[PDB]
Amino acid sequence: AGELRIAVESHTSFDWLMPAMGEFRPMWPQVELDIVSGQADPVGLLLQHRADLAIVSEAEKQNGISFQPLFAYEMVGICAPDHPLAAKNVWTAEDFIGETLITYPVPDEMLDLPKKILIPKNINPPRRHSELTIAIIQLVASRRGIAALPYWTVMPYLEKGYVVHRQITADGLQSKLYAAIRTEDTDKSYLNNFCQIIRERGFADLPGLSELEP
Amino acid sequence: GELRIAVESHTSFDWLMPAMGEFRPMWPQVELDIVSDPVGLLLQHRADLAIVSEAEKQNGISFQPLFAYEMVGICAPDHPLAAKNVWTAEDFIGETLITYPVPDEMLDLPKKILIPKNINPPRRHSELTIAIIQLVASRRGIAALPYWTVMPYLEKGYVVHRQITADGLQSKLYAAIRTEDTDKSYLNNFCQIIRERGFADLPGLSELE
Repeated sequence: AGELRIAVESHTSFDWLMPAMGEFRPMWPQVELDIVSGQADPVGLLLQHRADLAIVSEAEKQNGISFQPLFAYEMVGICAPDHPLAAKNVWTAEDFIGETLITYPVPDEMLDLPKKILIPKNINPPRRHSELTIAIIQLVASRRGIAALPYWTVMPYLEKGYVVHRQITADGLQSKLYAAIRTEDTDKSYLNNFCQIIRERGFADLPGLSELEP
Repeated sequence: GELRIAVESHTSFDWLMPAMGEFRPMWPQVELDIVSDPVGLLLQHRADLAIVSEAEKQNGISFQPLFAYEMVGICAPDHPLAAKNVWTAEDFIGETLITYPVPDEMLDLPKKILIPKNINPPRRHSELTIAIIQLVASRRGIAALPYWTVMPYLEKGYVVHRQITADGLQSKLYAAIRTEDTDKSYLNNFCQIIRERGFADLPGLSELE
């Protein structure tokens, strides 16, 4: 029936994207599954015919791409309990100044905090890169810097007293997740079926999730 | 003082992170950090403790044993390697090898098995174990990971685990520090937490000497 090469914007998506692939496989034994890793702009890989489905944080309208809504969630600021930012209930863009920002090794274009908060306010703190969330949590806990991760990701580490979560902006920082595919592939049943599994699994297994329209 | 941790394998983080969580309240004065050979960074005064897969044996470095565990070969249940109970170096030929994006020097399978036998299969890189398991399950290639790491993915029926070599592939883990710092109580205390946590939370672990 075809092939499914998945392109993914955020490292956090893997946590829920991996069991979804596990559910998909037996249902579609003919579809050749793959993850495009070993980079860059996932919508760009769709256009280059390098990926068949892309998990993105924005549905920025463009020719030859159809965007399907998945879910929305809150981005929470994290610091050690003994960090001066724990005292502040609602963080601001300016609170990130003078602090080391711990993020995944990806550019600001693919990160909701610098993109929506820091960049428009002319804020560029020194960066620190880590591929693992597990590693970001202990860097933050050891007072090596602060970070911004989804509420559901942070959730199990709050229960251990490693870090304290905080609201970013009075309005609140929110991530909107979409699954993007080429217009030509909108006739493919398995691609719509993979998006169905994602929404089913997400809402059932992840806390603090909200529906979003196209 | 200060504790800047240097780590050789991506797998160590799974057990190294809760150990840091246990350490912190006991030593509030010790400044913790993770750096990015780990033994080389100790000598350059860039790291204060290094988690390594081999204890050989240089001036100004003291090696403390942590634990040893088995490296198991993983493949999809339908893969032709599932049929083989004990894999050999030669079984890796013609197969795509899925590893962490690190050179063969820091990987026990190519280092101890593949390289000495003149075996170099096409590589595939992934930072996440979660991602390696689904690539293997989707028949994108085969992998070699610790038994404890693979353990939760075996019940789910994604992959099957097999023995590498008749002898068996084993990883020996050590915590390395500078000889000067062997008087520091917190460094020995961090190694104590690692061993305590490891033997209690991880299956298929054995003591080193």
